[PDB]
Amino acid sequence: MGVLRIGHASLKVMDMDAAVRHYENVLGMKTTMKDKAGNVYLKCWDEWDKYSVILTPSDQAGMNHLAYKVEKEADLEALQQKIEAWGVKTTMLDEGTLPSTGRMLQFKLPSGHEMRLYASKEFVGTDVGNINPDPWPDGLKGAGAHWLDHCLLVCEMNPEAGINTVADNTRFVTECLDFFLTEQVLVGPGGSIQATTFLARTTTPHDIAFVGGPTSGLHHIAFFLDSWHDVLKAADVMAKNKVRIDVAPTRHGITRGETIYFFDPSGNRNETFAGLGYLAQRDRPVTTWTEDQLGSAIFYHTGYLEPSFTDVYT
Amino acid sequence: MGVLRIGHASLKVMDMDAAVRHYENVLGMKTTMKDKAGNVYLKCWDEWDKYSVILTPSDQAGMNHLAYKVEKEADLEALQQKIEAWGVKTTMLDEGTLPSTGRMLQFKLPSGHEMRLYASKEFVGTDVGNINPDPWPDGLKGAGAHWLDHCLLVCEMNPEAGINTVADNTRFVTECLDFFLTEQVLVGPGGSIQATTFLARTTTPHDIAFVGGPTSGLHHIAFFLDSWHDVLKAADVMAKNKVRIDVAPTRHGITRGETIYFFDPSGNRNETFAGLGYLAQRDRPVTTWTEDQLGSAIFYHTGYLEPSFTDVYT
Amino acid sequence: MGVLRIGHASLKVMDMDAAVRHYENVLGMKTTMKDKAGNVYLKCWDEWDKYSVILTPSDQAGMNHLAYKVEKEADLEALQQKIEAWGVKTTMLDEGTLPSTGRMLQFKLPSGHEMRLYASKEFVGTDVGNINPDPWPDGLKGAGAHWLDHCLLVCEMNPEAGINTVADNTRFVTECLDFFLTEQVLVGPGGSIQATTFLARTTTPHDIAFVGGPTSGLHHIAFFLDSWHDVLKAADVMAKNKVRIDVAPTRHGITRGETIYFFDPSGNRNETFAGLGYLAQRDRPVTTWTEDQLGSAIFYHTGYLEPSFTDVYT
Amino acid sequence: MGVLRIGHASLKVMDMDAAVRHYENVLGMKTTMKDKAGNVYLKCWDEWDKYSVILTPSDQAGMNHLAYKVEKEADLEALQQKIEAWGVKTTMLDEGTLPSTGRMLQFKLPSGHEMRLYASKEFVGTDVGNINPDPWPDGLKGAGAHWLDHCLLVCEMNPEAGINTVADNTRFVTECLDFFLTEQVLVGPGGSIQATTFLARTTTPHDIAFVGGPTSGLHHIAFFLDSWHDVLKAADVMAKNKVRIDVAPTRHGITRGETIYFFDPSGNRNETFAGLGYLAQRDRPVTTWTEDQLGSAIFYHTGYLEPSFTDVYT
Ligand SMILES: Oc1cccc(F)c1O
Ligand SMILES: Oc1cccc(F)c1O
Ligand SMILES: Oc1cccc(F)c1O
Ligand SMILES: Oc1cccc(F)c1O
Ligand SMILES: [Ca+2]
Ligand SMILES: [Ca+2]
Ligand SMILES: [Ca+2]
Ligand SMILES: [Ca+2]
Ligand SMILES: [Fe+3]
Ligand SMILES: [Fe+3]
Ligand SMILES: [Fe+3]
Ligand SMILES: [Fe+3]
Repeated sequence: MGVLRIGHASLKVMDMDAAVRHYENVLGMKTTMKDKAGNVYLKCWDEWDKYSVILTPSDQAGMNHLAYKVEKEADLEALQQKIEAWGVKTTMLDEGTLPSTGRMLQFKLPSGHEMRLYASKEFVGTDVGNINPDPWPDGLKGAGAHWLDHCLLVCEMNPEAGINTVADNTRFVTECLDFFLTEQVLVGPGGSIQATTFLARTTTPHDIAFVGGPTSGLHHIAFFLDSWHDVLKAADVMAKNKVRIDVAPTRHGITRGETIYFFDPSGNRNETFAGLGYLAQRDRPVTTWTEDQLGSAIFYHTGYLEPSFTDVYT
Repeated sequence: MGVLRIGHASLKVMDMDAAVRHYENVLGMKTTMKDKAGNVYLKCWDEWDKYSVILTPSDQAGMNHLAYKVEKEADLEALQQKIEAWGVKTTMLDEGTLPSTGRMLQFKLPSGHEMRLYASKEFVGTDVGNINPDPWPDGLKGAGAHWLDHCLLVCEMNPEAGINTVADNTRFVTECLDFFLTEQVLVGPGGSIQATTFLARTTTPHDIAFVGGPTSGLHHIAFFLDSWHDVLKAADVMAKNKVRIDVAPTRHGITRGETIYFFDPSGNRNETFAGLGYLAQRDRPVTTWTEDQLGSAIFYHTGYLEPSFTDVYT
Repeated sequence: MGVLRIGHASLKVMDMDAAVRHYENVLGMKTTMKDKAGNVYLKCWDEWDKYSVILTPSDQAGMNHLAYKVEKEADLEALQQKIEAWGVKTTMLDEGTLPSTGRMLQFKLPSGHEMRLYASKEFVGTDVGNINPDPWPDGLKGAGAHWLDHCLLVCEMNPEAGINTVADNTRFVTECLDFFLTEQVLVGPGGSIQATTFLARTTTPHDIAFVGGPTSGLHHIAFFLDSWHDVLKAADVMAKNKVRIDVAPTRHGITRGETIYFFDPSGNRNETFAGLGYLAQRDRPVTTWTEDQLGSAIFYHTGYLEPSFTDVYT
Repeated sequence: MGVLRIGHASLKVMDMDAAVRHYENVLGMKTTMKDKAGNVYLKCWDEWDKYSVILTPSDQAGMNHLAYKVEKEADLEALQQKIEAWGVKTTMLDEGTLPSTGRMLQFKLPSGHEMRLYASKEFVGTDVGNINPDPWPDGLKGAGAHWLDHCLLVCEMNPEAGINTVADNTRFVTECLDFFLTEQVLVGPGGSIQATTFLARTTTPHDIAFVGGPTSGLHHIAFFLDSWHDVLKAADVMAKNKVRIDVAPTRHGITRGETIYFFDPSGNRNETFAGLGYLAQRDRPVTTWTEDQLGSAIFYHTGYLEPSFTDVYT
């Protein structure tokens, strides 16, 4: 029972044509529908559900909500009960609130982000099929992202005022949603303050992550690539499409995953993440990164925490 | 609750010095202990428990038993109860039956293989540590296998006599151990016979697998590599060590994982498996491979099922 | 002055539609013209001359001739003079003998193969251009071969009758065409017999190569890929196109280049060759491979000389 | 006849212990001798001559001279004659001027750099040998650089005063040393000014290169790696050794080679260069990069010419 994986992310964009162009041509996603309000829904080739990205017209960037898929419909009642015993109030949006989407349990994380849980979303299949499938499909576009992998949320954090919603979110998704902590960044005196946490339901290093900030927001959504080579191809694609790069190809110290940071035309940050890294396990020790090695935890090859990683988000 | 991953495999070898030489120099494992009976225990660099491979002196090759680790000690009683309601009789070997190993629930699969479940094994840590760790350790040897990944068991199968322990094992580990089926090979009239199944507890394509055969036995144990490049390095290592190759570097149609098959000095087959392949999920459709494409399911690049894959095992 | 590189290879095929389909879809070549006799001319994306492959209608497989490009027109007279002082008779086919091709110096190697040298061939450019070019072009097809890299010729060899045209060809292209020997396979008593030689004009390990055989013929023509990863992609392409594989992805001991052997629909062997391997240099020692390690020289990962490598050619 | 490749580079360092530590541990070179004046000589594993790097004690960074190897001793007289007809005065340092080094023709490039040509240097062999060699050697250290690949020299350039030693060096090495131009960066009105040129004697994209600057100096020396994957490993090595990175892993638009820029402990810039890129050929069109795309020519993935690439050198 419980949460399976990240289901979709709903983003604000200011130019729909340019944004759809970006997620199709750069990341290789496909548009699957547009609702009557102008929202556009896209999926990756190696996902089987209708969509993992919602683009909504807006006058600003940022995130509307984040959705995770659960195994069965009955999980929603059980998780709703645990969430409310913890002190978080929930609502249940019914079927068709979002097109091709079943009912959704809705609530706010302690950091203030809206999170939804759904059990049912329209099946459409991967672009390779499930009867004698090819390992990859022809006509793949751009970086050819496999699937939406995880989301890093900036969480309001003010330790000298007793506010650390990174810690509160971490406690919340572990106790209520039964995520387990895989890696953490410890700052403050003797590493007494959790400033960044990575948590999983799958056996990958992270399906959700939180990083401290002056306010709450969206750091990035991430898409999976197979290998370091695909990261090279993806970087070649971003050059051909005049994409604005945040961080050039390098490796994360945390998770060991090779990565590129870049921006969509509205300013939301995207990541192409390469490799499993390691098999996340509930009996595995939590990987701890300390403040003196804070740079290598994010950008391992340089040990230099970019000013853009910690200052720029939507 | 429940099974986490494959825990260890206990193999028969006829030359201990040569076998230990093989798993250390070719796969990069490290010997962690030798018990009073001459059994040798080895682990991979990216595992944190004491051992994943047991080598036992013998006059033949083959497998003694297969062990999977569960999340907590109380899972053993719960799983024991389910297993026995299904019709399989169990025993509980207590702590220290194997050195550095907690109590073990022991039973036979329908195919006749001995399977054990344990919750407790001595922690020793990975060779990179868990405080500001490097992505890989210096002094890595041979192919530098990350961890024991899965095991493919040959299962007695005689359809015209009503015997298919591949199907019986598949039903057993799903109903009792709550594995889920990720991929299957269908043969016989219209694909009405399961001849090969791949099943998971992690979100990787397989942690156990069964393939039909005239008798039951061990097809191979497999070790994880990161990338296709590491497969090249591993093949270079096998050449330097005069390893007997079964199948040269290629890709599996099933799981999409890139692979090499080769033999230890006693004849047991090993595999170096590269890549995640895809994120296995309980809501993902089961990938079905048919008999006409049976060759591409195992050796995707040639479409040629090696006579050694289906005739040679221990 | 002198020879620059391999220029084109003219092959016999029995099904033109199927053969053109193969070189376009599998190797990623493009048809550039068809002459009035039905011959088809193809080039690779990273070549700038009109064509590197000629397909000619026939009732059998094999090679018509092999062509190398020289730096300037005046080289043809100088090389003609050296060739004839050596004892080989030459002719000069004038402009337009082949479409879009300048005059050609024609002669037979000691092994009997027809070889041509040309200075002039119509320029058409690479598919990426030469003003701010991309590293690779969009719409790349199949394996996306960069260029025709080299050709291995089977050369009549009967040592107990005093016939070794591998040695005679090797002496010929070194003394007359100023190739230099990079690697050799030595067989017979104490390695006293040259059975395979690799020779270069570029600073790559080989632009031409000779291997002994009961008769003279074509072993394969080869196309360059960048990386080991591209070899994986190429093998994936061959599976999608139901290509007949000779040797699955592995590494050559000679040259260190990673490779795949496979067949066109008429039976001619092709190779996708990955990597520089090393910088070939006139002051570099000749790499010598001995008969006991003859298997590793060709298929390094297995040490097993395929019966098809030494029995099957056209 | 003529120049074969870059032979060695002699660098100034301020801390010999730290510098030798860097070239051994980070790049994987080996110290082969130290002369009576404290100069240290190192080679790469895939070079066969005694050394390719000289470290000389100094109170500053920078380059002493640059040396290229020629095919035969008689080339030195012929090249000396051409060089002096051009207007450059030469001297001939005799055998043993440098240890294990034959006589050297010495002269200044128009940009003022000292250049030497030698025909003879002590042979010691590669670390894999030349009889049935492995593709790579065991005990490889750090990034495992194959060989010193090329050198980029900053050349005094003041167009509004009629000074462009990039153009003068380019004309010099082409007319006198018979290099050929492979790629150029064109700036100024309509691209009328050569600001960067890449020139070859091998069939690789460059063995020497010049870039304009306010003064003349050393931009970097470069070492060859096989693949994009080795660039990842090299970046992992630099992190483990706390190396100061200039540019994180990315691809060059020019040459198509994947690259990392970083510094030795004295401030000299090094590069780990991956891949052939393309086969450089005397009949290949010169790749032209324009000023509007000047950023992509150096750092292709971002299109952002680092301020450090054009401001920092020794
Ligand atoms: O995906 C990530 C893995 C490790 C560290 C990060 F900041 C990431 O975004
Ligand atoms: O690990 C494997 C994945 C797919 C097919 C197989 F036969 C395997 O051993
Ligand atoms: O391209 C080749 C390199 C080494 C050995 C061979 F047989 C080849 O075809
Ligand atoms: O090695 C190089 C290739 C292309 C451009 C550069 F700046 C280089 O250093
Ligand atoms: Ca994940
Ligand atoms: Ca697994
Ligand atoms: Ca070549
Ligand atoms: Ca070069
Ligand atoms: Fe991320
Ligand atoms: Fe396997
Ligand atoms: Fe070849
Ligand atoms: Fe460079």
